[PDB]
Amino acid sequence: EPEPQMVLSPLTSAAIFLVVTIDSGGEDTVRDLLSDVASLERAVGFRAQPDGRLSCVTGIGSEAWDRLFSGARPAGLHPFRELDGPVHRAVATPGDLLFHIRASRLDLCFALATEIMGRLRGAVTPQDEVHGFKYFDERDMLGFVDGTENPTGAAARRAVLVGAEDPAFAGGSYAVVQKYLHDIDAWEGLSVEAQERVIGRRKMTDVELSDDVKPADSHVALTSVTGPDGSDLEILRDNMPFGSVGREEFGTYFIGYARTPEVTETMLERMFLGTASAPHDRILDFSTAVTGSLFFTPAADFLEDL
Amino acid sequence: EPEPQMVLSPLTSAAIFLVVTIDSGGEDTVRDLLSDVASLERAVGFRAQPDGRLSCVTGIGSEAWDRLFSGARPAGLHPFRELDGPVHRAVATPGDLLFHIRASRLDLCFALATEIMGRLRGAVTPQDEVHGFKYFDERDMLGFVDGTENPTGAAARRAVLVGAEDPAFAGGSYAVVQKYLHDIDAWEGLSVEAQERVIGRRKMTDVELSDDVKPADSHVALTSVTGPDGSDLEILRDNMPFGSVGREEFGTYFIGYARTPEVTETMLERMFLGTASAPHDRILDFSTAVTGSLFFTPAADFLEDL
Amino acid sequence: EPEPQMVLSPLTSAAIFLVVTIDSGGEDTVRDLLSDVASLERAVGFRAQPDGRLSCVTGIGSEAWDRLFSGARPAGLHPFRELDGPVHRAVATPGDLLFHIRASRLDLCFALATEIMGRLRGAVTPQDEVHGFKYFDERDMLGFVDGTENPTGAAARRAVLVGAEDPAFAGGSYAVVQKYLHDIDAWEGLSVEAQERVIGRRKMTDVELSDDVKPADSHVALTSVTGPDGSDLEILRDNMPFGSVGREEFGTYFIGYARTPEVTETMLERMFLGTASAPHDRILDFSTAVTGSLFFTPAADFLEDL
Amino acid sequence: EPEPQMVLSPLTSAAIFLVVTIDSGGEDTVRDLLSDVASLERAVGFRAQPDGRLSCVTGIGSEAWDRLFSGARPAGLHPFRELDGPVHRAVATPGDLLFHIRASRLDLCFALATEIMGRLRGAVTPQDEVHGFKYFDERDMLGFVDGTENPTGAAARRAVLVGAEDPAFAGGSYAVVQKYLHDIDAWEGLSVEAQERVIGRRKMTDVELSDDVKPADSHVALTSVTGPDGSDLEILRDNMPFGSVGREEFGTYFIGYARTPEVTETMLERMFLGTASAPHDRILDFSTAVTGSLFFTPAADFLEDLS
Amino acid sequence: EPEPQMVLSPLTSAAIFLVVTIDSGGEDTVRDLLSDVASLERAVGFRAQPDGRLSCVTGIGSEAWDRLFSGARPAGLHPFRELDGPVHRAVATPGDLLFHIRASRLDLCFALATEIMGRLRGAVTPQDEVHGFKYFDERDMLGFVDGTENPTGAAARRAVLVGAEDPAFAGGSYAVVQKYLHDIDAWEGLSVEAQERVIGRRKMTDVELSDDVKPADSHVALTSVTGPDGSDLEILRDNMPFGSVGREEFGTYFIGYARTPEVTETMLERMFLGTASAPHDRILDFSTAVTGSLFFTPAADFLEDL
Amino acid sequence: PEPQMVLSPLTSAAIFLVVTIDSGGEDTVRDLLSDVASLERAVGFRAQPDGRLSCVTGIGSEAWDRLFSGARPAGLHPFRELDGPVHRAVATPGDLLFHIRASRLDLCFALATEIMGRLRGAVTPQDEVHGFKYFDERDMLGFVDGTENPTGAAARRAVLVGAEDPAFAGGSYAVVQKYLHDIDAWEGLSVEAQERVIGRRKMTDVELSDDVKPADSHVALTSVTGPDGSDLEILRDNMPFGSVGREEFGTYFIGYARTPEVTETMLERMFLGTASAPHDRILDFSTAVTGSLFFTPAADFLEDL
Ligand code: HEM
Ligand code: HEM
Ligand code: HEM
Ligand code: HEM
Repeated sequence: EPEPQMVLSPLTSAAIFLVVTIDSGGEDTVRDLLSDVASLERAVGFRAQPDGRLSCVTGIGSEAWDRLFSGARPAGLHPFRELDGPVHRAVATPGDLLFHIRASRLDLCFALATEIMGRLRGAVTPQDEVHGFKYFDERDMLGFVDGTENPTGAAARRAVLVGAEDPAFAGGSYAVVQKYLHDIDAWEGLSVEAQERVIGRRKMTDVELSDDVKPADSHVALTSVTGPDGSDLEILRDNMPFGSVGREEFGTYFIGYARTPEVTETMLERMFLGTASAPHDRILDFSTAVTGSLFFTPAADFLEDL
Repeated sequence: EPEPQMVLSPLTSAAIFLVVTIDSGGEDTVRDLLSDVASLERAVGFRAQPDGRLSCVTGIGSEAWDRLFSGARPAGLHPFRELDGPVHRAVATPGDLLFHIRASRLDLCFALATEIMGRLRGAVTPQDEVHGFKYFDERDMLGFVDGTENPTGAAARRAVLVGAEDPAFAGGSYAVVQKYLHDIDAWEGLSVEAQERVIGRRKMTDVELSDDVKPADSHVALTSVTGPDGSDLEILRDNMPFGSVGREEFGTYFIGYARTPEVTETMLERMFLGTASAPHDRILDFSTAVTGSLFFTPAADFLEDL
Repeated sequence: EPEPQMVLSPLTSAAIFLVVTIDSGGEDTVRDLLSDVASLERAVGFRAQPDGRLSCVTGIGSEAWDRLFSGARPAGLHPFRELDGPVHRAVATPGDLLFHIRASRLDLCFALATEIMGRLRGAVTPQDEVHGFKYFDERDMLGFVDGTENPTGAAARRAVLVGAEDPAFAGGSYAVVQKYLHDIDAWEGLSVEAQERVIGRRKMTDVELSDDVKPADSHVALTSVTGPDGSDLEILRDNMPFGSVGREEFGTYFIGYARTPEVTETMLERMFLGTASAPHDRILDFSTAVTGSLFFTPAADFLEDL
Repeated sequence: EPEPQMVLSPLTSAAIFLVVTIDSGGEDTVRDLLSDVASLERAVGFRAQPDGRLSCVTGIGSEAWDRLFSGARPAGLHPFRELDGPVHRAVATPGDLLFHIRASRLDLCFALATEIMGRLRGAVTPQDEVHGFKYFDERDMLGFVDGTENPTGAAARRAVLVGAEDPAFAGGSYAVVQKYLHDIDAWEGLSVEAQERVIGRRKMTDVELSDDVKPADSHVALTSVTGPDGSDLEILRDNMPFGSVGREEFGTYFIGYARTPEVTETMLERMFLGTASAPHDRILDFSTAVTGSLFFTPAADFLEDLS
Repeated sequence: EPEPQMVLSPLTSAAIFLVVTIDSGGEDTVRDLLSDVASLERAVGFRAQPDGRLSCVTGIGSEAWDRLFSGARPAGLHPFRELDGPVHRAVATPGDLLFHIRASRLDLCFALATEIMGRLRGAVTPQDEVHGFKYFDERDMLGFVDGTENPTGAAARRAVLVGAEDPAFAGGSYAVVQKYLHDIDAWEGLSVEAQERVIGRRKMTDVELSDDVKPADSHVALTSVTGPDGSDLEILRDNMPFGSVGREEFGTYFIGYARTPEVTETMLERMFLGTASAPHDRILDFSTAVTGSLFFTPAADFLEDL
Repeated sequence: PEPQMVLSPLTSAAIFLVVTIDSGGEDTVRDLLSDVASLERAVGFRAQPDGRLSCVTGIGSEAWDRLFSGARPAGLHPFRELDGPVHRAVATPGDLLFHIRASRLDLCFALATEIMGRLRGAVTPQDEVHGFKYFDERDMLGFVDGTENPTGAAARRAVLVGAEDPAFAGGSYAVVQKYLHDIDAWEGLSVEAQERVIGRRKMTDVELSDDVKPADSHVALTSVTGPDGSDLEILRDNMPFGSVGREEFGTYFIGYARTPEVTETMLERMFLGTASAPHDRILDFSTAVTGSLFFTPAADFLEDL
């Protein structure tokens, strides 16, 4: 049984997202860190167990994988596909490595980030750094409960982890990241009932709208994908609010894990390109993607044996 | 009799520091907010009780006071005095309003900050915004325990709150803010023993160094001041670590409360200018001040009666 | 000097409200319990200290007072004044003794109520029993945050505690209770915005509506009362949700404490009978009062010295 | 691989038990809700994770099963059997649906119960609604620690979940419910030592009485049952205290889960009908059963795959 | 106003009792420590806040006082008075210094003890060291809730703190320590009903026996002292269970704080010598005192100003 | 089979109880062993939320022959005394081990009282240690202790006996050692020197890089690779203990392993050294005063007895 990384972690209150590119000649330094990352996570985390719940998930990009490793590639590993929709665009931005650091405390995240980046000084260039925070009762920046319909247990494992379809990379996963900025002024201009029609759920109670009320262009409608056998195709999401009040930045940092990127990409396509029934996802009228990257997060045992 | 602001608050793990200048013609919008700031604190904070622990302390600058309030000034209110030492400099930077927001969770701080800043939009320009976090066991970015010798109870009340010396402003207090950036590379180049001689306390156990071992240019020695009376002059500090791993910013946000700014100014002079036996505070060899402002934090009832 | 009961208690998540009438010839049994009530509280409470936060407030009705005691009475102690509005009616129902039992857990409330009723058995007839519970983020059954504008600290003390206006009963207070049942079906028929106009505050954020938007017949407008001297007249409220799903019973148990009943009664009159601007309180269109009683809660020392 | 309901729940300090009968012509509305119950649980409970620990276990009665479904029946599903002993009797009362709602706080229980009943209005009639609360030291209303000898971990899973003996309903369980009211006057009239002889355990320390001093008519003795092979027969119990002080109601709401009702029913028999060495369970001298119903609690996927 | 030591502390679950005598020529070392004890408390306690709840109360005996300090003595300071009763004896044992260390965790206590004894090494001889632990439900070694009738708030302050009757030592207190060893075998041979008659309270529910049911030789009866004033004479107690399973030692470490030792001494006389109504305290038939010492615990600033 | 609570969540308090069985006290002991699990529940259940009470019961090699008939655990033998050039690992008598853990010491004590109450007059106590962990998981030497313990499935394969000895599957081997520290000598060292002794940074608990990590550091000598090339792991639960009056500052070491071979190898490397290292530098500040090996059977084994 291959040990996965802490993809299927419990709910945490704080996150740091770290996206870097690998400078030329930096390959060796990166490789050294990769084999040490698990022990660094344990070194920082153990001090404050068991309420710390510190984890780090390391992701490697498509272009970077070719620079770092020879031999087999994960079947689904490719650069993020840019989506030029009629109205909305899903941009692809550079990213070689992803560090998805989560804890119940921000300091634990920052300490681990410090350690990781300290080792990576002069080998990487930082592309993006986001410090996320749980907002109230699991609500996002739009004021809706965010995470409700995430799969749990065996359903989560089946949706997230690579299996026998790519046996060399079993216990791995695929992560899609996008940084979204919200137009809060426009959003708070809508009535609650109008916002509900945008999301597809009720605001306070988080009850899903009935199928006869739920618009075809609501976020919930478009991100609902049925598979070839009638089964729901699921992803695991850990959206984190971030922001700066002075610069008027109110954002959602989207991260979605799946066993194949094709599930996540189908959702993206429906959202940005639209379908026959829906011009595009209404949430995009209040949200702008400013980054977009795809990573493969290998099994933990892959990282150690380098 | 006069009800003070929550200067003497319980220990909080998160904080937002918000410094703004008042734009020309923005005075009425500011005055309006100041009368509602307490009810915004309750509106955001109440639903998170009792462990939310949300509080906001509002401070007003010297120049800002004259623009806003026609009437008597607090006796100790003046612009931050710039200190130009032989080696180190304490800069004075713009700042009309200070919002010191604390809570057990960052989201509480962010929500209130949004509300305040939403009301002030178009009337203020942001000068500084810092998101602070408690780091492990009350440690600062230098890895030392921070806040040990803070006064408590009545001793704290007596050292912080304006009394009969300025009866029109009883229940008020004076806040000095400075944003410090650390040279962590140089700092981690010192042995622990050398670091302890810089601070004046043991690193791990936080036990004060013996009188005959403690250096004169150590932080503890230079920030220890006895008044003409013979008793210790004390301030209330709530230093918060902050920073960004990508941009390699590791900082301390200093805020000190005192019933008269004279106390805080004496400490600063001792630090930056030095004494007979000490050129300057050794902590300054590893810390650069980038901001510097002084604010009067009125009694709560002063703010409500506008 | 006179020690009050735990009227100004921290916020608790559980409550038991117990209203009984004294049976003929039951006066002696009642007096014995009253002298012992404080010690029963300690006996039950201490086991679960310090997070138990168990307290009991004992109130005595007007008619009950004249049966139990001789000599001087509290100045404002009268039976509940029935209000006959054109539309809405505030009923008065029998109640001699009030037991207001609060704790962070229901078991502590139940164990104390059991000890009290065990000692009173054969002397009292139960009129009303309500088991109350905190509902989410301090929300009531209407979905609004309840308790935001309660006075705190010294302001709460001045609003609640009898002082020099009635020196023989200093440290006492007056409690008004009303059991309200809500018409949830009608309530949920309104949009959120329409509900906000009924209450006078924003639903999710609990921000008070601007004065130029807040309707004259909103709950907040009608319960805001100023005295001749311009100061706000305040009560301490500790409403608790209750109900049963099978009976479609969704209620608010109202309890308001004030130094004089005149304050509570004024608010109650503006709600039920209306003003020049407003016919009645809109909240009553969705709330029916089914009980109504007034009690005096004496100083703790009055109860002991008996 | 079967996905069970949250029968094996962590320790929770609040519960709502809701027992309803299905009105004539209410089958379709009930069918729709059963399909949505897990999503209603998430809607209410997610916002209060992880400390909320909100779960709902849905049970279906024997008579109700035939009205709702057309396929196979669970092997051990039948109406609650009345036990008519010489002194004490275990009554059978009506119940088509059971909602066993648990959380760390009552508010989450009440919210979910509101959502469920909101959808079922005009299709069902409530028979029983009990709001349970944790009482101090995991004690019941008799003042004894309650739940000490519950199976845990793997032993619990084996005693509770249906397996290959009924493969189509694997992941399911059987729930027996009884509402007991206590005679607290008579009970507190006993000495502690005398109460300990009734239960079979020490009151304050909760240590089990030795085999030599433990009476044959004690609760622990009569509810201890060995199989033919000699292994202990176990049930999972999550009794909740409840009551009203003014009405003098001091109660234990009993709920027992087992992979087969035979186990639970054997215990009931020994309690009410007695043995050769014991007339009846001594606890019944201070406890009256006021309700009695049997339900099958299906695997969660059975409820989902109902459209 | 003088600052007292943390004699009135929110009760904790762990304690170390440390009693030492001062060796020849050890006065100087002791004086050095006493002036540092408060800062040692913060050094060990601060970074563990707010959960640690670490405090140290330092007591000084009658003989020790005259070796350490010149000038006035506390009015009530004298050696522990031996009580040679007809059946039971209250022994006196040597002790110059008392350290009463409390926290929520034993490790916090041990760390402070280590620091104190580290500084006192070679100047003192240890007489007693006790590691104390409360049961989860505030029960003592006898299985009874212990601490129920301790005074709280202002009543506690008035009973424990030295006031105007001895103005120079205001804010001080008197501590009496006794280590008791229990005969558990004998105690557990009693039925609960019999044990209740020994104590004077119900075992399970901690309800006090009624006045006419409570035996006169019960613990609660004999330790209930009414002064010529008419009001109750109270002490603050913090009994801590201790023991060794292997050595069959099951003990209660008694410590009682009062503004004058006469209060404690009167109760102690009643327990050991009895009254006209009762031969002795019934608890003593199951409890043997093996140590006895009296200490003055001065105000914090008294120690600081050395 | 059902294992004992060897794989426990982290607890801040512990009592270690080591006793020998007096002559003729075998039957009394057997009776306890069958009830010990139910005593654990009895004391623990009422505090079930946060109690985290558990008891691990171990039996020594000599005691096993006295108590049982027939099959012995393959790896069960008396603790090997190691007499090194400088440092000595002593063997001390021990028949039964009670490893009791909880979030609070009162719970440990309550259980310990029940067990010893029934064992009274049948056993002699050899050792009784009341353990407390520092709030930041630090040991008596001021270093974070437990960082590199295996978790999850890795911990199961390292600790629990499996198919290699099927009759005793679910069992484990515990080695206990009571260490007393020379604190004065320890606090004489600089932080940097202390780090060279341990093999990890003191504050941040980051392992020293392989270029700087000394060969005689604790982490170096206790890092063992088997023939497979895989790392040989044990589960440790070191507890600080002591007395400020007696100047006792100690670590009570306990190590669980699938086979005692792994623990004994680490122990050899520490006391006897390698080619690169004379001995473990931690021993220059730590003296072993007890040493005993026990087999901790599956819970079922004790029940059906
Ligand atoms: C613009 C930023 C976004 C926000 C604020 C957002 C917020 C939400 C909210 C409030 C829900 C409903 C509650 C829940 O189940 O979590 C939801 C559902 C969901 N979102 Fe998003 N979302 C965002 C972007 C995305 C993206 C980019 C994807 C994938 C490409 C995605 C996939 C989903 C899925 C699969 C669901 C569950 C739908 C279902 O009920 O089956 N979201 N999101
Ligand atoms: C460069 C950023 C600074 C850092 C990292 C820092 C850190 C510390 C530390 C570690 C201590 C010892 C522990 C404690 O008692 O809190 C301390 C003490 C103190 N600091 Fe600072 N400090 C800084 C700047 C300042 C400034 C600007 C002032 C006032 C002008 C100040 C005033 C004090 C005082 C009064 C004490 C207590 C000294 C005593 O009486 O023992 N510090 N600081
Ligand atoms: C009248 C209400 C009842 C009360 C107050 C009650 C209370 C208790 C108590 C205090 C215990 C001992 C502690 C424990 O292990 O939980 C216990 C044990 C038990 N009860 Fe009950 N009980 C009741 C009814 C029932 C019923 C109706 C059944 C089954 C049909 C049952 C089955 C059991 C079982 C199986 C045990 C464990 C016995 C053992 O193996 O040690 N109880 N009960
Ligand atoms: C042998 C060790 C002792 C034990 C186990 C013990 C235990 C108890 C218990 C269970 C109570 C009742 C609950 C409470 O209010 O705390 C109590 C009350 C009390 N004890 Fe003790 N006690 C001991 C020694 C002492 C001594 C030596 C004194 C006096 C010097 C003392 C003074 C008191 C007082 C004043 C009360 C409160 C009486 C009242 O209800 O007003 N105790 N003790």
